[PDB]
Amino acid sequence: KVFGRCELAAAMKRHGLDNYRGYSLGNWVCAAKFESNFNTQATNRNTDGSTDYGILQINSRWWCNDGRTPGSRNLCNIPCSALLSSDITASVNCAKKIVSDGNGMNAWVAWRNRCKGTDVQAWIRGCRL
Ligand SMILES: [Cl-]
Ligand SMILES: [Cl-]
Ligand code: NA
Repeated sequence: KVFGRCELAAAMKRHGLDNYRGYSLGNWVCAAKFESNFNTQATNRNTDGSTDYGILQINSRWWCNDGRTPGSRNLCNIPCSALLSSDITASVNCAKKIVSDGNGMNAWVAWRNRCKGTDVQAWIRGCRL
């Protein structure tokens, strides 16, 4: 599914991501925008051969299982394929474990280089939340 910007903010909020670990909702929407262009089916191979899946481009080296990333972990205990679903539940629950891991949202390269320190509230501006 390709979410609409406010439609994504709403699902994120309903799923408890707004100010999760101190990150306002706009930070999450901004990250999804640059990681996946709000597309739950987005997949991108990384240099190390691991792959990033879903709206929040969660990586197979540590978080989900895809059967083709040697030496990797599956810390969210789920098939990477479940991160491509129309329903973002699995991706949110997993993003919550990632962001609690110590480096906060800096775990998302796109958030650090394109959202961090920018006007992220702009991403939820105009949305009925
Ligand atoms: Cl694997
Ligand atoms: Cl933090
Ligand atoms: Na894995």
